[PDB]
Amino acid sequence: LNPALKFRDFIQVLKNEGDLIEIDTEVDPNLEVGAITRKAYENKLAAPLFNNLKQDPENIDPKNLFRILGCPGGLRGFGNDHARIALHLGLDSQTPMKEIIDFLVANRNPKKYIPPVLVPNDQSPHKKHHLTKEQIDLTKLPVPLLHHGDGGKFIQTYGMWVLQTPDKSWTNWSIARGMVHDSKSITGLVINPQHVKQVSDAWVAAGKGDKIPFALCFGVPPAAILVSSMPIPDGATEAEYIGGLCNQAVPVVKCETNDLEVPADCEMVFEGYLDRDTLVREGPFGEMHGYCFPKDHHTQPLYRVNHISYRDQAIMPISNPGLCTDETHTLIGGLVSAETKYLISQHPVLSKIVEDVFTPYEAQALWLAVKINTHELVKLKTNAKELSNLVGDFLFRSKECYKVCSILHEIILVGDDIDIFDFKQLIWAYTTRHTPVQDQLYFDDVKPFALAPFASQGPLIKTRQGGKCVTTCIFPKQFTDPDFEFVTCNFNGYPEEVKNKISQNWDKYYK
Amino acid sequence: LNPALKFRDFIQVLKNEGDLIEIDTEVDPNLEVGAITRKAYENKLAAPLFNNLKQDPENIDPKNLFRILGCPGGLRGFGNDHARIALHLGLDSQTPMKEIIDFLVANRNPKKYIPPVLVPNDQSPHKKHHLTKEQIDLTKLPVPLLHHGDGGKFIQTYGMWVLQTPDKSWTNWSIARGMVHDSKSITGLVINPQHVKQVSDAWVAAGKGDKIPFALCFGVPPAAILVSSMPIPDGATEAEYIGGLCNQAVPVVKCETNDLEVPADCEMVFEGYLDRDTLVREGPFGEMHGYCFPKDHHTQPLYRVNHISYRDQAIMPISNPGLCTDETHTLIGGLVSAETKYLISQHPVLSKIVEDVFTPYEAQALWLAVKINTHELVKLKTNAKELSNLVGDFLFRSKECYKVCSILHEIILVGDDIDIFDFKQLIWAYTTRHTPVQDQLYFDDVKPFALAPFASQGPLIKTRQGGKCVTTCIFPKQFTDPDFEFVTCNFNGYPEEVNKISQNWDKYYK
Ligand SMILES: Cc1cc2c3c(c1C)C(C)(C)CC=[N+]3c1c([nH]c(=O)[nH]c1=O)N2C[C@H](O)[C@H](O)[C@H](O)COP(=O)(O)O
Ligand SMILES: Cc1cc2c3c(c1C)C(C)(C)CC=[N+]3c1c([nH]c(=O)[nH]c1=O)N2C[C@H](O)[C@H](O)[C@H](O)COP(=O)(O)O
Ligand SMILES: [K+]
Ligand SMILES: [K+]
Ligand SMILES: [Mn+2]
Ligand SMILES: [Mn+2]
Repeated sequence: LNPALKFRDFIQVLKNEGDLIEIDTEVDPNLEVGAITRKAYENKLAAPLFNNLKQDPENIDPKNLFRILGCPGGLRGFGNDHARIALHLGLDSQTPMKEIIDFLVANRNPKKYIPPVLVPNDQSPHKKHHLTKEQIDLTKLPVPLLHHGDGGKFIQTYGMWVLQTPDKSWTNWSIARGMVHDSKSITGLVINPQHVKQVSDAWVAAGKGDKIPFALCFGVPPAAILVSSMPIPDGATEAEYIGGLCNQAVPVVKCETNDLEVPADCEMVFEGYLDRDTLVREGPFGEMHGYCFPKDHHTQPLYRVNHISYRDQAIMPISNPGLCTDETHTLIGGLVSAETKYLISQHPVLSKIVEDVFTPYEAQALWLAVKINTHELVKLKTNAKELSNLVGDFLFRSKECYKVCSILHEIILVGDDIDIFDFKQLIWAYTTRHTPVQDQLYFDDVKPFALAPFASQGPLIKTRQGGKCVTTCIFPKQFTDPDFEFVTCNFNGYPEEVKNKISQNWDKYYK
Repeated sequence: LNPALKFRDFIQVLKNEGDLIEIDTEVDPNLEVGAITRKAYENKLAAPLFNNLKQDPENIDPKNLFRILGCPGGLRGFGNDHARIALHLGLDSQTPMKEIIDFLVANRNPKKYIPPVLVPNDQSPHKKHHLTKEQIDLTKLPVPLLHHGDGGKFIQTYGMWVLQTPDKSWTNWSIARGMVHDSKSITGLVINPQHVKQVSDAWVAAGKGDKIPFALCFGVPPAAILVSSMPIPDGATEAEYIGGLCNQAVPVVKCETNDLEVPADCEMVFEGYLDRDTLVREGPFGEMHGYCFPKDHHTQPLYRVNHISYRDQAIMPISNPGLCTDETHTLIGGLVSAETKYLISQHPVLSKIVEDVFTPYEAQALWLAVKINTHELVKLKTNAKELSNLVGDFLFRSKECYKVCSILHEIILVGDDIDIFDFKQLIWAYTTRHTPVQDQLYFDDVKPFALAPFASQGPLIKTRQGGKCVTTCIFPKQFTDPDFEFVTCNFNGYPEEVNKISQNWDKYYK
């Protein structure tokens, strides 16, 4: 019935659509879960539900803890390849991505928001079973080693961190990676300018950065995990946008051991204290640009888990990032795209000319294509450098987009003949419409994205400055002549009369 | 059957392989031939042999002049997508392009060459029929208007110009586009630094520039039209190289109205005089980067046609350039890669490290990917900006490559984990391994390629300086640490042992 609000309805729709395979054969958390999911992503196969994982004998409740759903946001192979993404928002599964983005943009006006509603503990399935700190041992759960060279088992790849500011004015829901540190403990990334850091920075500012309450929620409402992955504004409570998107309040319940509220329908909730006063090793991970660099090591804060609540037969969703295409593309890039569309929308100049933006997956969410209406472009009476200075100041440096676009390294301005969602069209335009280096405006005083390989393995990690450009793929005269024409030399570029005769009668030609 | 030496054998082997579609229904040379060929390239369909072109009723011999063969160098839909390129050289049709290129490169040694052999006219099928000047009217032949906004009907898109230097030391076979100017005339591109220009320049040097003898041959031996598209060196005679590649001399015959030699197995030979001091309108054309710019306009020199020889039921092969992939990618791009690879083969530094080079068609032949052996790279005790200057200087400024590599505007240095022939792999490495701008080395004094749309519709068309860069997609430590380690996060990047999944896949999904 409602896959936006209920993880298990999400699973049931995929099963109904023929886009889910239950695997009853024993699969090993050590490396095979990741191989399978990867082969699923890459060939656009059905999402695998792993019912029979190889279990450690000391696991405290193996019949319940846990199965793995993989590829929850991976592309589908038969119809609309973005079905799984549409489904997270409870939309028609054939809703294509450009429209999925319009739906999110459409619902970004705060007047559409609906705050979550508290309900009693017996309306939540995950409140059926409990583990205290003493009983908890994360070492024994079937947490996968997703990639060779991963510095730990990454238990948190598709659940949601719930952190609240000390004054209670902002409750943030987001995704960030997490690996098992020891029996009772998870460490993961907590970096500028991510909200998990902003919010915890507040607890630090008040001298309580050792005992920051957190919940970590697995199998949350699919619309909730989608937004958990979207960079909505600083200070914004994700729950309220999720509500609008669902035209319905997210039902939530209070934790057992802190006063955070978590969704009624989760598979498993982990409760504890984020400890920003103790650093620990958090291991390299195979991430969104397609590498694991096994010798890359750094220290990160520690989440001390004191409690766990979980339902019968818990299912954990999982993301196993690498080459395109996967959740670190469809969700990290798609949702950057959606928020940047919204924000641009509200820009008095950029809203007149920008038709659409999208992060082509082929570029691992390092590029943002920006589709410009040339007719309205002429009216502005501008040029390549000045439009590029405006765009990049806005996307790289504004208080609006400083964080939102932080992962992006190249912005690609193109005219409105190119469906930016079709990479054959984007790559044609990129190689044929910009002079190497000359039509790339370099911004040196911007914060680079530390995960970009070219930065992590280069000098940009030491310097922490620059690395970005805005590339204009719009011919000089497209800025001045509104009747500028070229014929695009493919079949679809022929005159309508010709295409129609040839297409209608193709069987007469190619018999 | 010899598809290297005989066009009709080439056609027969595609037929035999299921990669040919005889079209007997009437197709119009006005836009339709072009629209059908565009759909066939783009969907990698069988090559279309149009048996029934809509004829002007005044054509002097419509049963013979002419049929059209489309997509001769297009990609095939079923096995080795490059099978047509292989058969041009007479190779097994499943020969992959890397291996096609190795073959061309292996045979670049002048030792291996074999000059052509003169045979009597009664050995040439195209000597069966003849047209004198008074009889010729190019405007009644079913020449196609290939793209909307083309300035004229482009008759020459897969034929071979033959021009010989006054001193008869150098004879060049090449492709350059040519449209019909009038009932007796073709105008075509003759621009720097192409050999059509270098060789005709010589006549203008000698003051005899208005009467340069030429032949223009169609349906020439597929190995010859293939080399006709390869930038072999200045002053090198293509016939010799082609013979080497065919392990047989190309049978040639003498033109009727001049002393030029033309392949004996052609469909139609045109003969006449290239007039370098009569410049006429040579209207825009749908070109290799995907665009026809309808109000781009220049003038070009004139080929006056005085004689046509042809054979029963002449076939004209054609190329209808545009979006990837078509002959302006597999041939223009592939052979620039091939000649580049060989020339790099003779460089005392670059041959230690370069495994392959390729123009990915997705980049419309503006990009050259250069695959570098990492272990041998370390031994060079070098870094990004030094290697970039070296590589960029050689391809853009050396007497060896100034012309060869003229079409390329971005050279991309990648390590040897990247199969540079699989664009999925190349674009991964491009986007993720170079910092924009910091890792691009601009060259501002080199000659830009004037066809490139960012040039043609930009200042580079005027300034004729710059427009190019070398882009490093090799991590700094790849140059110093030989054991530099990273895991590729696709399926093929997991340990060989984790076979288990592949061999047992049906147990998971079944
Ligand atoms: C969907 C998704 C997004 C990842 C991501 C992953 C997924 C599956 C993983 C789990 C596979 C592994 C790593 N990723 C992290 C991440 N953000 C971050 O700070 N650290 C991360 O380690 N994100 C990006 C992050 O979720 C977005 O930037 C959100 O905007 C964060 O929320 P916020 O805007 O509330 O800070
Ligand atoms: C296969 C091929 C190659 C084209 C070509 C085409 C095809 C089908 C067309 C017919 C689609 C249209 C235009 N092209 C021209 C061209 N070179 C050139 O100088 N002017 C051209 O108009 N070439 C490239 C040219 O043939 C190569 O650069 C050769 O190296 C030139 O021979 P040369 O080295 O002896 O000068
Ligand atoms: K978020
Ligand atoms: K040539
Ligand atoms: Mn947030
Ligand atoms: Mn030549």
